[PDB]
Amino acid sequence: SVLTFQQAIQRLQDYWASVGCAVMQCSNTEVGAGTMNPLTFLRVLGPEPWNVAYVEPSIRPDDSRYGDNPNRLQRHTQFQVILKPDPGNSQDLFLHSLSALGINVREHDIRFVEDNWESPVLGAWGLGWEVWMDGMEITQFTYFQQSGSLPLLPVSVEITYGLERILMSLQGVDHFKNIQYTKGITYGELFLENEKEMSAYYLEHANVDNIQKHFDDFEEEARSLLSLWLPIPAYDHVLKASHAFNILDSRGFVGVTERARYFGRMRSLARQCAQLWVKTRENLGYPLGTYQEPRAFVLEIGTEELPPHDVIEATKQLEKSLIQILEKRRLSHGKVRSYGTPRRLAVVVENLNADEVLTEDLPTIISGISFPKSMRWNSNIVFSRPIRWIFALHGDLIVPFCFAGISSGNQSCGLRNSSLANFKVEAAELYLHTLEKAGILIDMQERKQRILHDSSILAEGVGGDIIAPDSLVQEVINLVEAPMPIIGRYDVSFLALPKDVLITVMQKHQKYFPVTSKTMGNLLPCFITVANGAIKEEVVRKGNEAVLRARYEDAKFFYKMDTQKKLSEFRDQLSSILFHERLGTMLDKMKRVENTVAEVALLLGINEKMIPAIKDAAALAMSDLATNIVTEFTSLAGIMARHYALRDGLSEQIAEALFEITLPRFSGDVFPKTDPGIVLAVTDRLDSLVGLFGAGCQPSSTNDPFGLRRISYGLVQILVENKKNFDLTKALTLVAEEQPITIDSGVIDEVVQFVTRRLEQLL
Amino acid sequence: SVLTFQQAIQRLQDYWASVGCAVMQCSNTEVGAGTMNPLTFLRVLGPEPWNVAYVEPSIRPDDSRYGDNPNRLQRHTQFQVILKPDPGNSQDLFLHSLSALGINVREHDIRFVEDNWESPVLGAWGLGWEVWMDGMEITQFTYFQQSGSLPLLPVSVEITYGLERILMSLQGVDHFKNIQYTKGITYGELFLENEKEMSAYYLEHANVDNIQKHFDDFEEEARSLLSLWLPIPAYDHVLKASHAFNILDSRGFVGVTERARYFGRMRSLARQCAQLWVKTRENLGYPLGTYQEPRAFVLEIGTEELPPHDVIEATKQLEKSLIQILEKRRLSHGKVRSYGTPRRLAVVVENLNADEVLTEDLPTIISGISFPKSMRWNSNIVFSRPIRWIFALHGDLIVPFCFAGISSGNQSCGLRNSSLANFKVEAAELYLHTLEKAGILIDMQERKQRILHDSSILAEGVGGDIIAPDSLVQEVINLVEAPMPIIGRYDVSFLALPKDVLITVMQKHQKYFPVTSKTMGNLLPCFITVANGAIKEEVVRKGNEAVLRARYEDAKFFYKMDTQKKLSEFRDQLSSILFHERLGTMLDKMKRVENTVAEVALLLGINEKMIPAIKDAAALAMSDLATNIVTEFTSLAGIMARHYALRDGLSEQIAEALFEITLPRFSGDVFPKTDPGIVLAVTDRLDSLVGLFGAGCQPSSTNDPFGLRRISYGLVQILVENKKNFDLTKALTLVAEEQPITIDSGVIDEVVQFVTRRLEQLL
Repeated sequence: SVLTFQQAIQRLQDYWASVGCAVMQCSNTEVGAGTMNPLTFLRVLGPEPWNVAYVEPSIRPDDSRYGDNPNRLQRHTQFQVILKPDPGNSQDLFLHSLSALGINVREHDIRFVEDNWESPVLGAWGLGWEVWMDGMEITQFTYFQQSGSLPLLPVSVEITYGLERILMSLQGVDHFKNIQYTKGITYGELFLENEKEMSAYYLEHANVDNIQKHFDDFEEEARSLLSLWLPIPAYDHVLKASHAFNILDSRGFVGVTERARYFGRMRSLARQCAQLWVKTRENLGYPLGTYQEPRAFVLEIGTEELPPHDVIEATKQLEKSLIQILEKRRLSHGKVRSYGTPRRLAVVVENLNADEVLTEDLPTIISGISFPKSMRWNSNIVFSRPIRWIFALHGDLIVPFCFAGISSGNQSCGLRNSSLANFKVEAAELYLHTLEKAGILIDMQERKQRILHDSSILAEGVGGDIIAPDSLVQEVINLVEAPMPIIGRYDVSFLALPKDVLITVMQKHQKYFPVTSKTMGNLLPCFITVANGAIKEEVVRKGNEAVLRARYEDAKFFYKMDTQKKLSEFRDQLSSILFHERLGTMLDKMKRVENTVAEVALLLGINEKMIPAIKDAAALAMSDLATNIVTEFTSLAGIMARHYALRDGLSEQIAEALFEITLPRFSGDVFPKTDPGIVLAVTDRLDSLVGLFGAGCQPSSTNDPFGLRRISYGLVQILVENKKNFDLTKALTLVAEEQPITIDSGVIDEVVQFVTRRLEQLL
Repeated sequence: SVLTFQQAIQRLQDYWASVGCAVMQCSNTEVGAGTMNPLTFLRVLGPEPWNVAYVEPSIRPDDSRYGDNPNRLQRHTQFQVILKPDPGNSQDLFLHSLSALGINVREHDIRFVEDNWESPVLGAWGLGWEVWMDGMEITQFTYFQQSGSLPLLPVSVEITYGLERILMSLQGVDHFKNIQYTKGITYGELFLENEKEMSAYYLEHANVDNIQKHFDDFEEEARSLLSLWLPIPAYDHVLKASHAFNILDSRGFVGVTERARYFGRMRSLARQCAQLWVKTRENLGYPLGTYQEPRAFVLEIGTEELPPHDVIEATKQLEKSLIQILEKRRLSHGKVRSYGTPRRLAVVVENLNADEVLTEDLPTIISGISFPKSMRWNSNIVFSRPIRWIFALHGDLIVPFCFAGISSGNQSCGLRNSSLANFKVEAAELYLHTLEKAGILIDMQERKQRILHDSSILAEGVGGDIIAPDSLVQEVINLVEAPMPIIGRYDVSFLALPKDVLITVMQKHQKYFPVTSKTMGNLLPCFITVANGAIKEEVVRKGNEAVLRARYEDAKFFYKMDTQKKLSEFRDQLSSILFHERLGTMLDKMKRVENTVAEVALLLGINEKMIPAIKDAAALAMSDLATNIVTEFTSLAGIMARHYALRDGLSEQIAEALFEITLPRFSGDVFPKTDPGIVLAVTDRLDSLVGLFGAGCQPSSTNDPFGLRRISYGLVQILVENKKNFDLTKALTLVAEEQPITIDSGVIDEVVQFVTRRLEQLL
């Protein structure tokens, strides 16, 4: 009836062998993830084609909880697939596999949420998605772009299934120890005792001296065999050294600075082995083979799923460039509009008065579109995601041209697994109407008004009101294309927590709509979740309820544990969070701030009687970034410290300053409003500017790296909005007096000029 | 069509999961065999039931040949099944699996040839069979009896499939590098390069200093964690240490004496871990559960396959005891006869004049039978193999009694997979007739005359004559129960080898009948193989031809390799063969013999002019036990040295002495005939007696575990048959004068008394 473990694994190998990939066996050495295997890191290099699929036990010493945490294990199992070169339809096959595994595709809600992979220690990165199945992550999907610092040619697709979580979803369990391996034996009886014993060894009694010795031994031997033109033993030695290093980390004996050195050593080793493998396969002549490659106008690019901000930017740029070139080509036109959704970027130009110029220039226009991150699937053409189809129609006549190996056509595609999986259009004026037939609104905004109206209806259904900040709403708008709101509830005991945990967990991670009582504003045990497509309601409700309860169970343990020590003690661990090498840790930054806050307050004309209180805040600034809460929930910075101090008994204004030391966290964020918070935020930003400008890597494409890009902007907005006079030069000098790095007058002048330029941008 | 690799593995896991065993995965640690896995060595202990099946890559550093030897690899793959407790029909399921794997059962010739397992370093042993499929070993089958020095209760069955050899049999290939993994990728392109690189590492450039270090580290850590009541990490550490030791051995740096010490350390470690695991599971309360348990007279015991000498001894003892107790019970009877075949021990008593005494005494009689080696399947009842059925019939009346959990009945069983797989008997006088209907003869002589007559017919068919020594004939007689001779041939180039290699390889290992030309006595390219049952002829002919060609290819390469360095150079490696700790190596024994042979010859009244020649033989005695020829072919001791000396140019008598230094090799073997050979054999046996009696390990239960008595009996037979006078005391004293171990007069007196007793037994 309901599935087990060994049935799932068997079905996966059968399916993936049936498509064309040869099933192999898991290596006899320990890895942290399947990508580390010598069947993947080595084999994706070179022109030889490569298809393979295998199971792998993944061992992570850092996750030991003695088997009490209901879903975290030190040993899990992954199923890994490598396709090369890109067959051209990997997403068809992945969902077709999910079909063959017993997961019902149309009935469940399948969501491809953006996620880029990265791994410096292998020197690899790629672009792809994380697959959610009704709330839970179940798979990772990726296109490799560079491995061992060598740009891969041709590109390969990597697909990774996580099985314990999948089975926890299908069988409806809440703890790993109840999953059934096979008839009459549950996961517990087989693996719980091994879990306990290995967790004890990983956490307490393992020997570190011998493991340092083994790191030395294996590094030496890897170099030795790399000199002798044998790459397989070299890479094997590398894997042994890496796993020993992880066990080294679990004990807590990894130095705060040592990790960079370890990372450098291991990465250089792996890259050398990759280079040698490539040369060696070159000497052999490549046995496996080689690679070889007026009427309305509607223009649509159809790719796979794009990130939201990419959807917005691409729509704007494409529309503007098309209008421009139409003007330069002296062709008259009517109104021009743009539309977009995660899988399509469309622009409609009405009453266009032409075929030859359109044919000769459309590839140029589409090539002209630029994104921050681009990738190749075949050939050297770049785009955000691989293009699959182009709907380029003038009236009833199709425009022929070539680009990205895809010919323009009259075909489109609708919702996944419906009757309108594909269709065609003969008349341009039917375009927006034909998509009306597929159940997808192609404009933006329509979706926003629909979502908000339906959410209001459903929430009023139980006498509550939704909370809808702008950013959450826009993200949800561009995460779907056919909304369907659903109401759910959860157990009431969780309402005992502080309000911040509840709302932040509901919003930041899962994208659900919290609802407060229409009267008295208290939290209601309700939430609204936006499904996409023709789902069956109770399945989605069950899944999402289970997920929410799991996440709130996590908090309700961490929270009690974090009630035992007083916030005063957590400050000690701020030495474990890195700011910059020359400036020290977060603890050093806080110690610098605490000895400079009083002068900043004096220069701001703040009342002196608040000086003893504000300094008391300075002793506990950011003392939450080392609590288990903000470790799991990043968005709760400061506010949780406010509540802790309230329980700890500190003044409310101390808590408000600890909170507003964060504001603004980003563009558009509300700005600090209490005077101690203003002083703390000013001091923090001044220390950041003085330290980073005095120590280096300052301007990086004006993007963000090291938080200098938008921190600078905030410094001023705070000063302007709060109507407080300030002396920039004196405060900068006073801060530099506290910086451990010597700061000359030239650095101060540069900072003054930079602040002046940023203010000029603001003013 | 014709099978591949992954199809075989997938089909095996499917079949064995369908029967009731849960399929698991290969640990990420390196083993030499699946029995070493912590899923088998640990899990067979205790009363908790256990069924499991998994694949495992087996890594043996000692087998590196750089991929040139057609069937030997450093890395192979085994499929392992563990059943516990004994389900009761493990032999049905194993053949039912070979059926599901695509091997045709009735058409091929399936043979269960005796082979006992042993593994001291784990402290385990068992009893079982090696499965031959038309000439080639393909599977091992075993009942465990004691693991980790703790007598198991209840007993478990272990089945081990070897897959590369199976696939080499089905596809019809001669080298591993052509087996097809999957469509369009052969085994070569995947694994040949890994083979070359790992073979280079295993043989030349690996570091031994670091591996000694790691042995020390892991032994220390295993002790450390054994003290702390965590057995899983302890056993894992043990496995790492053992594999490192094997890589240590491949380089050749294992001392001739050190291996015993390493063996002791590792065995003690494993036993301690097993004991701790047992106590730990005892503390838990056993979650998995607990174990809980006148008319003719024809008496047949039916077990599984028995070894030959066991068949003979059991027939004799059962017949004698039954007749005795019939006499003691004052019951009259006619003629009494015995019959036996590998699966049945039957005794027929004619015209027996009783049911109550037979019922009350038959279990006593059957229990009274003794064997050198016994085992249990359920309960503590012992027998050579587990009993399955007892055919105990008096006339038309069945005799009811209970023993070994099996009730007496009227049922029997015929040839495997025939129409008469089962039948029943109502009339006693039909017994030998009814088996006539099943094709099985039952006399132990009828079979001999049938085999010899048919062999003569077939060999005369091509104008040749068979070679039939007695021992080979009797072994073949009791290896089958329904003979069918088959003629085959082989390639003629192999006739260029010396005659000894050809005949010895054909006889000692495969049990085939060599045929010589009727004229001139030259070897003919023919042989006769005795198939059993209703086989299809050409299948068997193809299989056996391929096997013979493979073995002769191996023989010719080794022969060519050994025909370079002189028979004198090979003497240096005799330090690598161990005789006893206190007496030294084989080289030391040969040096002792060479300095005492002249005095032995003088005491025998041998002509002095032959003294220079005989001593020249003493310089090269057993110079073959270190040549690859006798390393692979044990039965060629001495004779190959004779041929080498002939090629080397030595006198024929020197070679004859080198040959007869071995005679007799066993009971019934011919005795040395030339005087130098007589002197050499006498000197060798005298040195053996003086060394072993002077150093220890007296005749153990009279079975000669190291030699001494069958050895001495050989000495006295040599002295008597050759009509040579001899002085035992003086020769013993002279030999003791050469032994590095101090030998007192008491030792000499004990040896003299022992020789006198053995002569008394002979005379």
